[PDB]
Amino acid sequence: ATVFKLGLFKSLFLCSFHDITRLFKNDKTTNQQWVLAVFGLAEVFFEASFELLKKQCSFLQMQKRSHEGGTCAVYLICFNTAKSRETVRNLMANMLNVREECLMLQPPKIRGLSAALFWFKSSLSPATLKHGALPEWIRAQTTLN
Amino acid sequence: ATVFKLGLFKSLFLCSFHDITRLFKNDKTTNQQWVLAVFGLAEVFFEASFELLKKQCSFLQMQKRSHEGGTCAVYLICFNTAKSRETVRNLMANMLNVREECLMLQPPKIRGLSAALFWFKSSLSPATLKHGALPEWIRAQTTLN
Amino acid sequence: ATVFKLGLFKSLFLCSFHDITRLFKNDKTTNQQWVLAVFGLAEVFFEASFELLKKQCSFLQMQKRSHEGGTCAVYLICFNTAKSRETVRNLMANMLNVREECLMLQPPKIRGLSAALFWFKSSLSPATLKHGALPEWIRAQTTLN
Amino acid sequence: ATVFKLGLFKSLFLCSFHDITRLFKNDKTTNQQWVLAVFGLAEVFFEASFELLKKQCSFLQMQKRSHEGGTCAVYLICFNTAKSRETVRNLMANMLNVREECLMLQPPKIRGLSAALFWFKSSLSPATLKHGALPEWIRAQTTLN
DNA sequence: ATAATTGTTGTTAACAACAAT
DNA sequence: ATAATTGTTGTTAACAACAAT
Repeated sequence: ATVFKLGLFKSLFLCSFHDITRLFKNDKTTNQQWVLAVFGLAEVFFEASFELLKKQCSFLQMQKRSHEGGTCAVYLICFNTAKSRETVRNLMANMLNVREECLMLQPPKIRGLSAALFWFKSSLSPATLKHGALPEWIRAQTTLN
Repeated sequence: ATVFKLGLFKSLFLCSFHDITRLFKNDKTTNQQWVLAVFGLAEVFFEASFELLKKQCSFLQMQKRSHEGGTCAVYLICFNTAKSRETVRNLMANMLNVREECLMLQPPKIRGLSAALFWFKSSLSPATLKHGALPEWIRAQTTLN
Repeated sequence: ATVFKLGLFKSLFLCSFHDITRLFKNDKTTNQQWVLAVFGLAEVFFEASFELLKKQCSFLQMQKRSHEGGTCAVYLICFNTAKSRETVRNLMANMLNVREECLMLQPPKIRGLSAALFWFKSSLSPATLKHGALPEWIRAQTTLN
Repeated sequence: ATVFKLGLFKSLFLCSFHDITRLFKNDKTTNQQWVLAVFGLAEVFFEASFELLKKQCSFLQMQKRSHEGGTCAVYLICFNTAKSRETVRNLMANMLNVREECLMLQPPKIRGLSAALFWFKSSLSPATLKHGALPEWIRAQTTLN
């Protein structure tokens, strides 16, 4: 089913989900930073999720896009505390009110400019809900050294 | 300040919170049905909680009132599972995004036409959230038999 | 839906379920002795249930009957330990593998000869799985004083 | 007597129990997938457990062998929920109706064609209970890719 | 006076969190 | 050397059990 999640992400964000994240083949592996793509997200929840995640993220950047074929939202989360994909998954599958199957979770791609610019580009749009000091790895890669 | 609540609730709904709830002097005492009074509830979170609770309630009724003195909402919850105030306090605190301090929890006053009518009347405004088969106790005491 | 459970019990056992049990209007009320009518019971489970309940009943009498219109089984359980309808319900809904809705639980009718004879009559058939010393109240009422 | 088990299992299945399970030295360590070796299992309870587990497993495979030396069954369980041996020990003990002593529990040996084939071979006898989508790990290691 | 009703207290699955390689 | 992997340990919903009227 990923085939679709992925395909929809592309047509919606003009780039592969892979392009912005690095792989974690184990669901039990704990991490602080996470990239989340949510399909079929309800406006109200998306709104809530923001206010809610603030309470436990050093940084958080939420973005939602959509059209007739589908709707998707990407989250660049930075939990104050390391979380496994499971934990993150469980937590979010609920906070957002979508079956787990409507989620895509992989740790961000840090070393990579194409990637850094994705987050930077986003942060430029107003619609994007932002909270926190733009992460180190993104600036360090998108600044005139 | 519980008094300032009761008062506010009274001020807002026009009848002591006591007139619709039966005493439970133990936070560890579990029950399926509960009556919730929430104070300072964010518009969004109210809307959210409703869609979210549906996943775990057999019956749910929500009303929210306010004015230039404060905002307060009421819940008549019938959890599919029994839960101690301890639990509901936790669940609803984080769900509504408020301090445990902003919540009043006691099981409904099931036997007593007056109260039983409260929900009836409430179930008459379109600006109210309904869900599930209206409770036997509430139904009986308010229909010609 | 009880209407059916009941109706099926009759056509299957030639008597009302009420005829053999006394009412408990509260599900949280604990009791040792229980009468159970299970609809849609699977042979294998019915068999198992026997062996399983033995481990925790001073007495137990199981009986299963059926036909095209439906199938039903009655249990006269005597838990070594007092159990609420809930507890009993939860326990059995699972041990038997039927939704709760396929259960009927009420404490037996002790003072009553028509009732005593039901259990006695049953215990006379071979098919009936029996375990334990026939309860006091049944003998005391079905013996030549 | 664990040795008498292993031996019996070996005697019964023709290959060390070790050849299909990965070490977990902590009963409190939780996991979704488990391999169960049960000894002295009542015909009925085996049949029952299968229909019963289906309610809580994404994949399940059961085989039961015996001779004039003893009886032993094997389970490849993939619980929808993670469970420590502690838990499964309890759950399966009471479900199969045997002392904790009659159970051997270790997570499967997922990486290793040999073992991976065990289930494959096993999935070739009609006298075996199947349920759900055969596991990625088992599938991969045994199909032309 | 049977039960309806809460107290009140253990036990334990379902998890998060994190040490440790 | 990143993660994949279990240890290992709290916290707490989901309950049974039972005191008490």
